[PDB]
Amino acid sequence: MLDKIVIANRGEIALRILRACKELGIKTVAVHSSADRDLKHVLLADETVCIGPAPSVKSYLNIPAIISAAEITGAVAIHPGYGFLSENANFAEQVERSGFIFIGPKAETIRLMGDKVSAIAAMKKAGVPCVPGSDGPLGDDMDKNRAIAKRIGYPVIIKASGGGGGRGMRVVRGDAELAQSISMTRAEAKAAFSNDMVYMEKYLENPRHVEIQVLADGQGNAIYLAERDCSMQRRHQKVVEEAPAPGITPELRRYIGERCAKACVDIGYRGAGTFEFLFENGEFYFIEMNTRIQVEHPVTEMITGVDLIKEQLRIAAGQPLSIKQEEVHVRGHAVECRINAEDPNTFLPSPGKITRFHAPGGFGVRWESHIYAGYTVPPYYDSMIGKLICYGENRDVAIARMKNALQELIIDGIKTNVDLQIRIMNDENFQHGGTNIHYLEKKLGL
Ligand SMILES: CC(C)=CCn1cnc(N)c2ncnc1-2
Ligand SMILES: [Cl-]
Repeated sequence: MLDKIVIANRGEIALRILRACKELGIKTVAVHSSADRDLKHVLLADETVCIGPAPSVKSYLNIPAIISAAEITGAVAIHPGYGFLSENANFAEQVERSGFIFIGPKAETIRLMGDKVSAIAAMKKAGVPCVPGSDGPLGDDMDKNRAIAKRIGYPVIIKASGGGGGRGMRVVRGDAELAQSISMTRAEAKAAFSNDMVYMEKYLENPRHVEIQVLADGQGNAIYLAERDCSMQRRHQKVVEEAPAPGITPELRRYIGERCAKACVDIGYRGAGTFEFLFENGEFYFIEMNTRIQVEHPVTEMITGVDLIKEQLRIAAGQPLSIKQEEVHVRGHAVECRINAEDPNTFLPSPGKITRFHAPGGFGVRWESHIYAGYTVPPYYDSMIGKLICYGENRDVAIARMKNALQELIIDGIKTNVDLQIRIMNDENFQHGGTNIHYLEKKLGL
C-alpha cells in the first residue's frame, strides 16, 4: 500500500479521498490555496502545504507547485480527483517522469481518450457502439462535407475533437447552415483549445445520458460496475444522477458492460474510468470516456458495495481488483442530488458564509460534503458544495428517502438549489423515470 499521497484537489472530493486514505492507513498531504486553509479535509490531513494564492491557475492548476509539495513531504503518489488536472495528460506525464505515481491511467491513455476523434476510432475498433459520423476530422472541402452530411443524414452535429461534455458543438439540420456551423465550431475550438479539429456525428433528438463505470488493474483484470443515468441536466451540467438506470434490463446491462470491459483490455486501461453513452430507442452510442473518477461515483458504490476510491488506490499500489465480475451485483437503487451554492433565478454561483448548517441522517442516507457552520464558500471555485446520496431497496424508496433528507438539510447564509432538488424529486415524470437530457430545461421553462 502507498505510504503517503498528495490529494491534488479540494472541497468534497478531497474529503472523499482523505477518508479512503485513512481507511487504508495511507498518510495524507493536503495541498491547498490560501483561500482554502479551513477546508475540512485540510484540517483533518496529516500534513498540509499551501501551494499558492486563491486563483486556480496559481494553486490547483499549478503543476510545479504540486510536484514540489509531493517532493518536499516525501509523498509517493498524487490523486488528482476530478476537474482541475485530472484529465491533463501533460500533468500525468510530468508526475511519472518526476518519479511519483499518478493515481489514474497512463498519460498515453489520457491523451488517446482526450481526443474525441481518436477515442471514437479506438472504441469502434474495440466493438463499442458509437454514433454514426465522419469517422475522421472534417477538412475545408464543403463538397466533401455536404456528402458526409448526406451519408449520415440530417440532422447532424459538429463537434470539436479537443472538446467534450457539451462544450463546443453545433446542430445542423440542412445544407444552408453547414458551412457556417463548421466554421464557427472550428473558430471556437481554436480559441479555447488551440485545436481547430472538428468532426460530424448524427444528431440524436431525445437521448438519455447513460454511463458505465469500469475498473481495471495492472494484472489484466477489467470489470464493469453497472450504469448510471445522468439525463437531468442544465446546460450540460448534471444535476441529479441515479443507479441503476430505469428501464435497463440485465441483458442490456450485460451487453454494454462487457463491451466496455473488453475495450479496457484492448486499450490497456488502468484504474477507474467511465464510458459515457447516449441511449435512445434501446440503443447505446458512445460519445466520450472520462479517464478519472467522477462526481457521481457514490451512486454506483451504494448499489454494488464497491468502494471506488479505495480501489483506485489499491490499483495504483499494484494490487489486483478486490472483486471479480461474477461478484459484482446490482442491489437496490441510489439517487444523487448535487447541492450547489447558486442563485435560484440567475443560476450564477452564490458564494458566502454559511451561518447555520445541519446534515440529514438515517438509514440509506449518505452526505458527501466539506461544509460546516461558519464555513465560507469562496468565489474562486465551482458552485457544487455537497452531494446528497440516498439508497433504497428500490427506486421509489430511494426517492422517498431523498425527499425526507432534503427536508432535513439546513444550509443558511447562502443561496442553494435545495428547493429545486425538492421540486425535481416531486416531479411526476421523474418519479415515473426515464426522462431525457432536455427535460429539466423544459421543466424550468414552464
Ligand atoms: C442537445 C445537444 C446540444 C447535444 C446532445 N447530443 C445529441 N447528439 C449527439 N450526437 C451528441 N453528442 C454529444 N451530445 C449530443
Ligand atoms: Cl466529473
